[PDB]
Amino acid sequence: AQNGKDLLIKLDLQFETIAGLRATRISFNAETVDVTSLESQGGWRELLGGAGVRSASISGAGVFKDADTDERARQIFFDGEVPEFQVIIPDFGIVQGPFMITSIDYAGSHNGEASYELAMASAGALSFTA
Amino acid sequence: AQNGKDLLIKLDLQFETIAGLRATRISFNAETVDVTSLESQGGWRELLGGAGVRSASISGAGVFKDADTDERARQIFFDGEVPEFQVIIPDFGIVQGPFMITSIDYAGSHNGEASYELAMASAGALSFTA
Amino acid sequence: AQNGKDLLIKLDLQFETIAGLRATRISFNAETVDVTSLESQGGWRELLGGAGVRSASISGAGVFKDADTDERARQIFFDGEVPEFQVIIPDFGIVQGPFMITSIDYAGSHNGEASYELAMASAGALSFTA
Amino acid sequence: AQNGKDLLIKLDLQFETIAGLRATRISFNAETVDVTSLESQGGWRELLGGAGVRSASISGAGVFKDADTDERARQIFFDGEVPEFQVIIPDFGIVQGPFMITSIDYAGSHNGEASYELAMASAGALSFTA
Amino acid sequence: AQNGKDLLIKLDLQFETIAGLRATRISFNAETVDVTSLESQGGWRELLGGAGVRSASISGAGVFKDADTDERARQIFFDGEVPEFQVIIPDFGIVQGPFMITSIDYAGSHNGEASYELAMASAGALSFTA
Amino acid sequence: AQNGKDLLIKLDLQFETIAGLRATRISFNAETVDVTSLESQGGWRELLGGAGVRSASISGAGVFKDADTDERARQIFFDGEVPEFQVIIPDFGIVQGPFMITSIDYAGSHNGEASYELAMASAGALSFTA
Amino acid sequence: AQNGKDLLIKLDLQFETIAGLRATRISFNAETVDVTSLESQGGWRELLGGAGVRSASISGAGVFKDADTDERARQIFFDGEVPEFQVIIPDFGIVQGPFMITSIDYAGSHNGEASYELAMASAGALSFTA
Amino acid sequence: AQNGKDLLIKLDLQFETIAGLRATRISFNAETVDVTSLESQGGWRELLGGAGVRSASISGAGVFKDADTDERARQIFFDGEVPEFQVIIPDFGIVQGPFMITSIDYAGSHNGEASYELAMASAGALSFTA
Amino acid sequence: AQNGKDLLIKLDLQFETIAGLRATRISFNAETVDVTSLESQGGWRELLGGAGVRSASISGAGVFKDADTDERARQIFFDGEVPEFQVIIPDFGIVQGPFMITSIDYAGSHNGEASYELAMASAGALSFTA
Amino acid sequence: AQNGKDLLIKLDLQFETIAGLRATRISFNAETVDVTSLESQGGWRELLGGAGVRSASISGAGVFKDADTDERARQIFFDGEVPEFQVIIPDFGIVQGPFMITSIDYAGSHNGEASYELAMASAGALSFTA
Amino acid sequence: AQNGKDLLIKLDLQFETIAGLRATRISFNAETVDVTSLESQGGWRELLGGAGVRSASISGAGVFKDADTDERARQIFFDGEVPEFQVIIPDFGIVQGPFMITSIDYAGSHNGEASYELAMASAGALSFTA
Amino acid sequence: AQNGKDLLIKLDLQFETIAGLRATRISFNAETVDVTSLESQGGWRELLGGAGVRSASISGAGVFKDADTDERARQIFFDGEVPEFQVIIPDFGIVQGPFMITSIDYAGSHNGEASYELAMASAGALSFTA
Repeated sequence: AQNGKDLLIKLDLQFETIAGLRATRISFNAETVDVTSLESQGGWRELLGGAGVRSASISGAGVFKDADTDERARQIFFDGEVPEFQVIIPDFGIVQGPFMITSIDYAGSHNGEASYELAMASAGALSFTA
Repeated sequence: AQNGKDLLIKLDLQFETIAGLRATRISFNAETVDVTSLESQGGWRELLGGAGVRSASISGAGVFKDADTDERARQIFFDGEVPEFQVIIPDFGIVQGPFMITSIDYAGSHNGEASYELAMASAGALSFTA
Repeated sequence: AQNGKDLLIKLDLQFETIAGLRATRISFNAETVDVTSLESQGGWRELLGGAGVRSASISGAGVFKDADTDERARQIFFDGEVPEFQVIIPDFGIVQGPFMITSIDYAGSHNGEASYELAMASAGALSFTA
Repeated sequence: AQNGKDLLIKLDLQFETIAGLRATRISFNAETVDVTSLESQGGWRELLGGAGVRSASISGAGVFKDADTDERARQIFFDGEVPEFQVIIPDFGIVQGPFMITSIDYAGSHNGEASYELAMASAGALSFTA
Repeated sequence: AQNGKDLLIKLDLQFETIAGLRATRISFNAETVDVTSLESQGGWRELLGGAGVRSASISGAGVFKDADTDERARQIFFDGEVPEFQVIIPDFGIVQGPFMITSIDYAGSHNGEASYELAMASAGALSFTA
Repeated sequence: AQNGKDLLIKLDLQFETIAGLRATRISFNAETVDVTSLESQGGWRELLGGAGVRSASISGAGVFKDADTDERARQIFFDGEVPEFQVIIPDFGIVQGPFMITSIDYAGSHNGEASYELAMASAGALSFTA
Repeated sequence: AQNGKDLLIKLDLQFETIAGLRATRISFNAETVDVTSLESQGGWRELLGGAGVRSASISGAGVFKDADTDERARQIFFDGEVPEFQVIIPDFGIVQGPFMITSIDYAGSHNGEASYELAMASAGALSFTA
Repeated sequence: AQNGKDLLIKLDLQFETIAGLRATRISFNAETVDVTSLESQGGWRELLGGAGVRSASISGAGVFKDADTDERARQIFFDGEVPEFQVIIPDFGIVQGPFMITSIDYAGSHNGEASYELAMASAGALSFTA
Repeated sequence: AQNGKDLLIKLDLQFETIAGLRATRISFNAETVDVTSLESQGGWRELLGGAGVRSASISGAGVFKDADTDERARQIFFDGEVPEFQVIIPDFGIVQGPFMITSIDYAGSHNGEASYELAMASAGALSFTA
Repeated sequence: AQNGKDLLIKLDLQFETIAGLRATRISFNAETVDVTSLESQGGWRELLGGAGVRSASISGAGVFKDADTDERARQIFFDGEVPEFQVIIPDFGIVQGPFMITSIDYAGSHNGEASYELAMASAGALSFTA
Repeated sequence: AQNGKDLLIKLDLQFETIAGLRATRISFNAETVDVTSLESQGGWRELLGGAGVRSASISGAGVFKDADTDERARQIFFDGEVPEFQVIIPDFGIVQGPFMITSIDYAGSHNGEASYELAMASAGALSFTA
Repeated sequence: AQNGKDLLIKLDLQFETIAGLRATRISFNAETVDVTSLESQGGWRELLGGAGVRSASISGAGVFKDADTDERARQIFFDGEVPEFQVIIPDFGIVQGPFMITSIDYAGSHNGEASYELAMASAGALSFTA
């Protein structure tokens, strides 16, 4: 078993995690390049595999606590960059990829928190430190 | 931690917040200009970053209490303008952007309130007072 | 605070509200005419404002109680007209717009009411009595 | 107030209601023929009204009890017809329209009923008996 | 009233029902061939009726209990056929139609069942035994 | 009855199941090649059957426990392959198909687990060991 | 001080109290329409007041003594009506409201009485004679 | 006053009461179909009345004495039926309704009786012999 | 020590306590806005504090003695208001808040009193006179 | 009359009762499949009867005396089985059903017994030996 | 053995216990983050442990004696804070945690005391002085 | 018969029982994975058995006497672990399972003891020494 407190996204400025990090989710994708020739041993769909583009997307939720890493993401959004982002998996290790800052949003209610979602997507080739 | 009572949207007439402000949510966006060349170190999707257009959208909910700032939004809608709007983040600061008044709606039930949603979207270059 | 019992939609025949008026909701819109030139001080989306068309839509729910104003809406639907409709906001005032009768529906169950939704949309220039 | 037990859909064979009639809902529509000229007193959307086509749709739910009127709907579906259907509104009166039998479905579970939905749509000019 | 235990889908091999048959639902359709001429006594939509194609779709849910009729459906899927399927309605009778085996799926959790959905659709002319 | 603990997806490296396997679901498909000629004994839709392509999709949920089979799926994703995957059905048997690793995602919260979904789709002709 | 023997519920047939009236309890309600705007002088919850629906419920206990007023309540239950009911408060006065007969129950033991509870709820606008 | 020994539930086989009948309680219900329109003379809740479904439930307690009427209830439970049940009210009269045998339970202790509860609920239209 | 006879709720008409005041209980609340970030020095739950809404509720029991202050509460209920209410704490002092009259109920038995409960809840910002 | 000492639950190993059997209670259930069509002679709820699933639950209390039948229940719980259980009714006879061992619990105090509850529920079709 | 007079809750102003402290109860919690993988040596539920959030709640009862520490809690409630609270365990030691003042209530009867409950909950990381 | 003084819960540090152990109760559970197919010989509910997850929960009450095993549980709670716990059944034997320390609470009154409840739940696979 691995603690959900262990997997951490973190910005550059040298890497530090953001403050409100209530729920985060790295999500990989591939578009499944269908190569269905007429011949196929039972009429099954055949796929190519390595031809497909592959992606990554980070969706971080949290409560707005002011930190320099939280101010950094605003500066990354206004001065639109694609810097290095890094996401630990507990016992796998970090990812250390270039991402962008696709859509952030700050929210607040009459009774609750200052909360924020932070949605990111892949911008380059990723890595894995094991 | 930051109080959700602190983040406030406010109209011009000089800036004052609207009356029913039950839930508000500034939401930024970027359309992620995909620049996927054939070469990429693992077949990863590459992104450009700063080429993407960037936006902002404000969705304010609340209960209809008559105020001059609430009458102002009706006047902003009928006389269709794009005036300056300003949204505080608690410990970041204000935004102070030109927005429009994209869609408002007043609602009432047989037993509940006169309530209203107020949806806005970005209309120009934004700012940040820190 | 304003009572939800106060905001009232009403038909012409001279104006009278309909019988079952369980939940009603005037909803305004504008389509946000995007004018995004290449220049923009941070790559922000610029909007025009007053060029956008603007609309209104009324969605009234209620229980079927037979009234002359309820029979009027059937006559407005079959003899398809766009007469004047009027919606009070409690402390703002009336709207007094020409609408049509876009979609109505009567519903009933084995145990419940004869209920109806009544969906309307803008058909002309609106007003505001303050 | 009007009882939901009063509003009844009924088939021809002379008119009789179907057996399982748990929830029924006549639903009218019009497609809102937008006539938005450049001139309009506040930039409001103008509509034409009577040019729009108008429709009706009946969605009847119920439990499968075998009746001749329930067998009739199967015969109306296989021998595809558009016969006269009639829906009472409690204190308005009947509708008496030609409809078709667009989609029916029979359902059953390991523990529950033999249930059925019966979806109809308008096929001609409707009426109103007052 | 009719028991939901009575309505049964069944495969050929001679007809036998499948093992896990938790919830099943035959669903008929017609696409409603709109014939809306300019003339129509109130501007009502006119429909043709018998010109529309008509269909049937069976969605059977259940828990995976191994039976020869359950193995048959796998053989019907891999060796893609359109054999005769038969669905009883309690007091109507059987349907006895040619269907295909459009999409099946087996599912299991860490604590629950081996469950399966079985989705079918019409493949020919249907029948009714009364 | 069959235990949901019995149906197991498993990777190659020789086959071993993955660690967190909270909910898994093989899902087959066929696109239903509609062959609707003008003649049909009641206007019923006719289908061809064996002409349709047929597919399979595996959606595995689970909690991130580090295993070599869990590291294998990351290596299958970055070095994009279409290796053999194998899914037991309790009393049917295995499937043993070539699949790809279409989209995986790792997720974690401030209080919960390191969890992951693992979505796969068919890449070749499948099998069945009975 | 006021005698509990004085407060009396009574049916119409002209008003007479029921026979076994061991314990009776009129109970009023309001659902407290919460209008909590973001501003509030100490973060206190603000309420609207008059927007809330208001109700009444009568729970009468007693021993089954046969009377015409006791037979009346059975006739009110089977022929489901909402007639006028009247409840005296000793020195306030009567209420004289339309109620329904929501749930009655007759009970008896091997040694005790024929007893009954009689639960009623508001059905219209109430009154007060002072 | 009426003796609690007089009110008797009784099964069919011709009607005979069950043996252990320590405490019995017929209980009627109606779900109170709320029809609360926006207009109401003091904001009072309005109710419809006759639209509500109405029910009956019998809860019989007693000590297990073997009788043919006690064996009958076991046969009614295993061979699940909805036969006629009849409950006398002392000076009102019988009820004579179709009920089912919803939940029975036999209980015994190391020192006490063989006791049983017998819970029934309405299954059809009831009656009243006066 | 402080006498329970000292703490007194009182209505406006100028403030006077109600007659039967057998047991009274002001009760304050806050909904505890949970702000649990992933970081926390032992995994402890962190809370925000001042963001939570805060309330007050008064539950007064007593015997119905007719007084003008007791008639006032009936008038406050029928003419639904939110007037000022005031509750002394013996050596703290008064509260002097706006409340509503949420649910009152009058009760009487065949042998006991005319008794009443009186339940109130906060409607505005409260105070404290020290 | 029947002795509570006579009704006995008993395990298989051939059937023997457990040691501490202070209070035991077989409890049957049915979920009452509501079939309420719009028509019903007085608006009464109609029920289907035999469509409902039916269950059984055994709750045995007792003091922990070590017996092989008491050790058997621990072995039935750890090696999770659904073996045959048998419950005598004094003059009815046995039940002889397959049950599971849903929840057991051992309890002891500083002064009292080693006591245990043993809760079981139905797992198959039951019987009755008369 | 340890005296219940020894365990004491105490406020800051430097720490002093409150006056009426009739019954007090610190209560800790953890939400038990269920990590139940499909594999488990007997089908047992597996738990993670340290991932769960952990809490504390203090419920203090007492009689209202006016003290500065009792006035402090009112000031902590109106000026909503989360100050340090401290609870001795007799021979363990203090806790010294930040709590809030979630719900207090003052109560009094016609014959008894001015009594109060004081309910608190954890607001931060706690401690232990041993 | 078995003494309640014999069944003992005990912590690790090697195993020792806690000091105040006034009432303790191991409680096992299984969630009863319902596998109710449409076929069942009398419409009885069928269950699977071994698919259900199985649990254990320990609720220990006692008076706070300071011991190293009592200090251990505080250390187990703050440093959140899931160590081995062991519960003797008198003549069965020990259990020896991994549990967590889900919720403890210390309580004291103005006249009584320092008392504590200690609630635990299963965290892994259990055992049985016979």
